[PDB]
Amino acid sequence: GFDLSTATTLFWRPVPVHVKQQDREDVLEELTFRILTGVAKQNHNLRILRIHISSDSDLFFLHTLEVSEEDFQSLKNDQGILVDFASFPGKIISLLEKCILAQPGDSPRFQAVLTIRGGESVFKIVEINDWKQLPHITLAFRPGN
Amino acid sequence: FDLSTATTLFWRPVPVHVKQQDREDVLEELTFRILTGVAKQNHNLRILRIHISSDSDLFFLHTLEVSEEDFQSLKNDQGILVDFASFPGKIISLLEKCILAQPGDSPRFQAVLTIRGGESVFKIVEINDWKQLPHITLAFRPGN
Repeated sequence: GFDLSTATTLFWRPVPVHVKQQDREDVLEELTFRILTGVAKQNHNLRILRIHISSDSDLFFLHTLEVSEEDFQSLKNDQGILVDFASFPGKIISLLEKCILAQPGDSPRFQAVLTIRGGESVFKIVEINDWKQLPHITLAFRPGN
Repeated sequence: FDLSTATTLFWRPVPVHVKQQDREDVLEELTFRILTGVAKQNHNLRILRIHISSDSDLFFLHTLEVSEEDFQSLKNDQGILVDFASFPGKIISLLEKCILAQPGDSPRFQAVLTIRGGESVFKIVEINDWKQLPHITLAFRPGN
């Protein structure tokens, strides 16, 4: 992807995720999330947000999202995001924490979901209330690093 | 839609943020009517009808009809967990939250009607510190 210089890791923690895939059992497992911000020198110092999902018991379980400042403009509209690119990672971190802290008896309840598909996977954090699954964020990840 | 087998569940004004093209966002009271009934041609076919109108503009008119079969795709796309019979009740609950909303609320519930080419998309969103959480999104056609 982007060669990040001055890259800074903002978040590096395990998160409980409901991993869904067609034809397979749903598995609830801890996945490692790393959120990095950086400047792409090969691309006129564009700011990049990188999120990497990995498993410490499967070296081939690898999912990566990269969002540049330019990618964010479309993301912001599609997802109804109201803050700027700089403030976006903090909001994601807050959502991940709600998933980490979620208890089985919660109402409403937050959960992280990763649906694995062909050459792509969709990560979402949803708030489940009495009558629907309310999506707080939906993000597309590509396989690998 | 059969105007005889129909039952009106809700018929009152609601504050709505109307977004149109080439005009400034307007906050105005629009009248919402929610009806349940059956199709004229097929009595076994249950339908939900929503009508939006203005008490000041005789021509501001938007109508939605959702059949029970249409609900299945709607249900999947929007992650709705209740059945067709229970759906209108949830919409009414959301409208009520929009009615009771105060400008300083956090989060704030608001109803939004976006008009495009004269056709529209209605939604109720919950607005927090960083995004609009869509509780429902519905497409309306001009007229009655």
